[PDB]
Amino acid sequence: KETAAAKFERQHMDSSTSAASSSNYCNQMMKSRNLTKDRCKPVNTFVHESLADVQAVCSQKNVACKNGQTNCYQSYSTMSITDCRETGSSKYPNCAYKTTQANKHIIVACEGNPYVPVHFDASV
Repeated sequence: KETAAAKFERQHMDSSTSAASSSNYCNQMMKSRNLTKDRCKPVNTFVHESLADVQAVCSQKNVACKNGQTNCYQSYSTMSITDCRETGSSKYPNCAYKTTQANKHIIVACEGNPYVPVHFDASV
């Protein structure tokens, strides 16, 4: 089993690039981060900022999560992100994704000591 913090890093962190490198970025990343193993994860966002900057969001703007939880936080600044979503021709195990680059605020749920992100809620 993964820790919640480690699962967040695997699913959502990509500090190795400033932005998605091509239209094939999501197909490659969803596969290599093991999000196409048991099924095609339908939707997933990657954040192209340092781990430190993303972890810092847990000390920023406290807001509600979409489900009503009170431990969500919105980044004060916008961040480079890539949205990955399954597209029409996608059929497990042949997963297919649309890559959309953007620059916006991220909202994450935080837990633990240290208090770190454990869920990606949305971007604004």
